Order: sequence, then structure tokens, then C-alpha cells
Amino acid sequence: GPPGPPGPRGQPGVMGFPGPPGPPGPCC
Amino acid sequence: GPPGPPGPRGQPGVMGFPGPPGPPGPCC
Amino acid sequence: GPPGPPGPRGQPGVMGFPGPPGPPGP
Repeated sequence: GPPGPPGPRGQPGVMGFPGPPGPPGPCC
Repeated sequence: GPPGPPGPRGQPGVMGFPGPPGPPGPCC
Repeated sequence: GPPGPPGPRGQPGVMGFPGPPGPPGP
């Protein structure tokens, strides 16, 4: 017989890294 | 004969994008 | 019959969190 249907979709990827730090604070 | 079994599960997705830059730092 | 083709790649992961606060001010 013919080949079977495509398999199930893969797991979602992992969450991305946090962004880099913000800029220096102001002179309050 | 009948169709074969479905294929293996797909690969995991790519890792998410990094987050954006953080907020300004606090006052001294 | 033979086994089917592999499934589609998973969805992309979610974006990461905003970064930490910056250095303290002067």
C-alpha cells in the first residue's frame, strides 16, 4: 500500500533569552 | 494493501527571539 | 505500506522576557 500520512507536528521551541539590561538610570 | 503508519513526530521548533532591552535603571 | 513522512517542524518558541533594569543612576 501507499505510504502513511505525515507525522504529528513537533513541539514548540523553547522560550527566548531575556533581553540585555536597560540603560543607566537618571540623576533623580 | 493499507497505508503505512504515520511518520515520526516533527522536529522541535526554533528557539524564540531574545526579549527587548530592559528598563532604565533606578535612582541612586 | 511504509511509514509516513516526518511531521512539520514545531512552532517557534515565544519571545524572551524584557531585560533586567539598567545600572543605577549617578
